[PDB]
Amino acid sequence: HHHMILVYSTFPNEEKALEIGRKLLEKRLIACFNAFEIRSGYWWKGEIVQDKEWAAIFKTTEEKEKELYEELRKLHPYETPAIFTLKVENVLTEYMNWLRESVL
Amino acid sequence: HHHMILVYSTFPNEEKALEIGRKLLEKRLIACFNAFEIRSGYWWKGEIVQDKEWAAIFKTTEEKEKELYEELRKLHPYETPAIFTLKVENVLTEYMNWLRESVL
Amino acid sequence: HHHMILVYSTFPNEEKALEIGRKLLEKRLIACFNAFEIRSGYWWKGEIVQDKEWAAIFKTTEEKEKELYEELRKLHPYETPAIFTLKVENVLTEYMNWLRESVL
Repeated sequence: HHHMILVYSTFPNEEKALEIGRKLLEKRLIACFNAFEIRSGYWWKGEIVQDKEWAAIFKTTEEKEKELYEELRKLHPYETPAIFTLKVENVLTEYMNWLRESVL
Repeated sequence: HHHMILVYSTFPNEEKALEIGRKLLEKRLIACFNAFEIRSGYWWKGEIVQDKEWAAIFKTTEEKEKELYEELRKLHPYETPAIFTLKVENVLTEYMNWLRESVL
Repeated sequence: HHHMILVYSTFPNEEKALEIGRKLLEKRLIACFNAFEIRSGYWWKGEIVQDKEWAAIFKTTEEKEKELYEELRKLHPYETPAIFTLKVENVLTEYMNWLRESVL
């Protein structure tokens, strides 16, 4: 009975990404984050902009999804941040056990 | 009623990845891209090769999926590019609203 | 009839990530890997730690999933590695054909 989720967001810089990751570990809402640098593009005020951001995947259980969204929402510098959940199909047994323990 | 998708592809270099991202924003087929550098490996002509590429995730709505595949297909330098769609489970409400508006 | 999967893991460094990718191509258990550098955070022995790792996505068919997990399990330096599978929804036809051929 795997119950893992993967939530993705982006952040304006490395420091903010890692700061939020750490706060989310402190609040036991995720078991792990993986962050990396990205280049981004989107419309902003009628122009296509290029930006430099940090992305993060947050690994946690379904049970924590609500609390995680609401905490990321409160911590997020962006007025409308990208926060979304990918579907996980299977997970190594030992790893799922460790995930669950890490967010209890 | 979330209707977001995530499409992934890889590109031979940073410039091509960003160039295509921008063209896809211009054609309103995606709301956002996030690109990053990757190392890759695969079989090519009977050998295992290591390569250096740029990956991109393209965020858009289901409604745009067909047009997006066909546009990436036409723009893609690779004869057989990796283009595939990940399933998104949930999405922050404000963000889904902005996604939809960005591709209208 | 797409039958592609995406399996994710993390590794202590670039060399190990690429070494395992290559061994997995040699054993024909994946068609392709894409690896990239990440910063990570998790609990370890009662503290929140920051780490520097390499992530990899491994692209393959459903048919190879079992063999892939068991091979990554045997090769993985971590005692409890993150190994999990994302659900793929659609895939470019030509690309799915190449995936299948690459792991036969």
